[PDB]
Amino acid sequence: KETAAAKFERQHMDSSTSAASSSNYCNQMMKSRNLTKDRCKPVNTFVHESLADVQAVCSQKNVACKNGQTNCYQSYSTMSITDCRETGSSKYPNCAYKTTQANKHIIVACEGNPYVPVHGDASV
Repeated sequence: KETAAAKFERQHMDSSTSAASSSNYCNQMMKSRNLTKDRCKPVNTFVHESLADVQAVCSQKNVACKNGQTNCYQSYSTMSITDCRETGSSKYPNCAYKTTQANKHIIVACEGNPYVPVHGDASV
């Protein structure tokens, strides 16, 4: 139903904020982006850069994917990101996440025409 590129945007893009300035950021975002509809997605990362900046990574450093694929790319620069990980006292339908803001290089798998991100590899 959802194209891979569209799914990547919904799960990983948050260009409206510069960084997570609250401990409840993940709880709110995971719900908003519909990542806990039928189950709590254990881990997810949101990138605080423009969509153009993230799409541009597909033309940056080509690196191997965690599974051997060769269509992965690492951003030349660090980007503001927020890591969301399910908390211990977390249980669907009441999911709970820990919010970890950081600045790191992202790694994405790209595909298609246009050649865009479709998966977000273990961001450096």
